[PDB]
Amino acid sequence: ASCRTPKDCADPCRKETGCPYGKCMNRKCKCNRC
Repeated sequence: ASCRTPKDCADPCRKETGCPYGKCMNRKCKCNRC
């Protein structure tokens, strides 16, 4: 998972949790796994 923007992890997060949420760190990717 590599993002460019916060909502860019929405694609991986949609794989991770299934929800198109999340945030992108300076050079990291985060999802809102809830």
